[PDB]
Amino acid sequence: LKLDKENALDRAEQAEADKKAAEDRSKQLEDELVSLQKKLKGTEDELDKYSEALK
Amino acid sequence: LKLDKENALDRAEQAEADKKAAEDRSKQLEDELVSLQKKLKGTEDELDKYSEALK
Repeated sequence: LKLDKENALDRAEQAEADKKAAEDRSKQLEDELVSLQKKLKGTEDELDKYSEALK
Repeated sequence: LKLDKENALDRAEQAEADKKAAEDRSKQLEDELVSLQKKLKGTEDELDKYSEALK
């Protein structure tokens, strides 16, 4: 207990460092997902440009 | 005190829970970078199908 505030604070720093790494990945992956979505839509809208040009 | 460890632990435990959540977000986003990349390529493959059908 007595040193657990410290062990848990350091654990929290590490757990936060890891939730942060996971969260930073979430943000980076969020940026990539969005980039892929913009590119997907680039290609989906393009899919329609060709589909429409095709019909 | 037990309360200092409990609070630091709540920070650590919640940070671990947040790591789970952050990891869930980042692993889901990675799965969705795959779904977006896959769907991007779904659309890219289809762009060629329409582009080719178009040409």
